[PDB]
Amino acid sequence: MAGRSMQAARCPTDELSLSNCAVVSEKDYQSGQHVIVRTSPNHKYIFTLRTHPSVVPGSVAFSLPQRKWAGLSIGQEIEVALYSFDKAKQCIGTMTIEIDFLQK
Amino acid sequence: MAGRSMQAARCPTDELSLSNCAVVSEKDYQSGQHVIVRTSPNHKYIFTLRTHPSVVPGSVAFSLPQRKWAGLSIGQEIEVALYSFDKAKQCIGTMTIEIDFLQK
Repeated sequence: MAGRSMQAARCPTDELSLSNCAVVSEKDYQSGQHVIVRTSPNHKYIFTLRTHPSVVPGSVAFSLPQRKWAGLSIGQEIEVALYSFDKAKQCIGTMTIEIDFLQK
Repeated sequence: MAGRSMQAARCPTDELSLSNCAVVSEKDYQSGQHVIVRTSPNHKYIFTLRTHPSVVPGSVAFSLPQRKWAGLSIGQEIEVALYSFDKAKQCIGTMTIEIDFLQK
């Protein structure tokens, strides 16, 4: 709840990368859980955790897009804390997304 | 039925590749049978079987187009399970195919 420090990993499967869900071990978190990843007092990013057996306990595997967005490097220290979304207001009704071809 | 692990292989004959059916051995299965192949927890691809004596037992030979379609490589361990079509609903009546020159 309050958070725990641990090591980043590499995304096991491509489908997990496509889901925009940080890959976690089954002993650490559960699927459908939203958490906040902190790399510094002003580097916070909220992800959705998806369980995959391959992920080692005490580590979250992030895909290349997620790592690039959050500036995460494999093997680095990061804190993960359970995040409870304020659904009453933070629920997204409409969102704008700029889309491009990922590979040119 | 319950699923057996095995390793992929290369399609022996050009005619088998054209027939677009996973090339297997008569010991492993029988001609006309149908399979589903798992490569990951969420990676499943459906194939049709065709028996050829050249296939070594415990191995299935897939053509290059099929391997590129299902993301299968030669030298990878994957699971195969016999699948039964639900003819009451799964019969195909009309299929839209986009056709291009295979070799320019």
